[PDB]
Amino acid sequence: APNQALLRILKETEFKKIKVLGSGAFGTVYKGLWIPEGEKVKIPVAIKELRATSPKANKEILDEAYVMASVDNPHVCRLLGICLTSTVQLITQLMPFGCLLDYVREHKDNIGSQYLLNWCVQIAKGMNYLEDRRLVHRDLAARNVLVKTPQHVKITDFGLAKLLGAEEKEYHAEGGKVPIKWMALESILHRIYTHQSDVWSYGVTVWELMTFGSKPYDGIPASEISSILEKGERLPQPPICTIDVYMIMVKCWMIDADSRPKFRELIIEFSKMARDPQRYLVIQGDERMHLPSPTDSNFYRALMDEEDMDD
Ligand SMILES: CCC(=O)Nc1cc(Nc2nccc(-c3cn(C)c4ccccc34)n2)c(OC)cc1N(C)CCN(C)C
Repeated sequence: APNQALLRILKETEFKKIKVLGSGAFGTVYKGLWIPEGEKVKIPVAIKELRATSPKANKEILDEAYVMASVDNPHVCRLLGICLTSTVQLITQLMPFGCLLDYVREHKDNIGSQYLLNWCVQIAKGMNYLEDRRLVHRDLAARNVLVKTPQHVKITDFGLAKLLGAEEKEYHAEGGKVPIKWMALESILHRIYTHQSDVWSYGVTVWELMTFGSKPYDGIPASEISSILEKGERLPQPPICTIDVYMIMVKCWMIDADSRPKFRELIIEFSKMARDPQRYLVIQGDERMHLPSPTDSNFYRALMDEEDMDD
């Protein structure tokens, strides 16, 4: 299975940085516009620039560019290209509403059952596509899901994503700092990562959204978590979730990895629930909340722009 994905190299004069969005260990990510020459289009883009220019930091962002260029799905983040300047720049589709964790935290009074179940469906679809590509995410969380519109979310952060060939089932890592509260038990004990460990992290992500962004195992540090899950203890039932949804989470948290649901079945179940949302999620004032949408907005002369329609 040859990977005939196309790596597009961008000129720095083809995109303009508008503002800074966030800086930290990764570098600094900018909100900007990509204007391919002569095409009369603009594309809202996120530009991650990574300064020191350490060789390992380069190697890692180019690995991320590889993985992001090898995926094409409506619920997986779009890689547009990279710029090979003094500091390597990573250009992706701009997600104007940010990460889903911050979104559910700062909009919890306006989020209904329909949006929650639809987010679960879309995330399950993106993960099922990643499983189709035999790709293991290893870092699925509400922080690693970005919001294009309140009606459309996409999986992101492929820094730990690992591809497998046709016959291979597991991934073994070593000495890498890991999000322990989202990991399956077999990944904590033996550093084994499969698509079913991604299902476990999917269950933790669903629990995150149903609790409107509460941190799992809030008071407990990492050390106890392993044995705590060996005792049979799991995350509690969120107050808004019927037993139908909490059962899905619990099945995602089974010790036997083959007993957990598959992402296609999660798509099916959350689809059934999404057609009658308030039968499965009880939210006070659910019945008329409004979440925003684009109003042809932002700062200047945006008469010729789009993003998921540039092919
Ligand atoms: C992480 C917090 C966040 O999401 N910031 C954010 C991001 C985007 N857009 C976007 N698109 C693609 C990638 C990224 C991105 C990828 N990485 C790895 C990042 C790291 C830091 C910051 C952004 C990114 N960000 C946005 O749209 C204009 C607005 C915001 N805010 C101002 C927040 C709003 N505040 C109320 C919550």
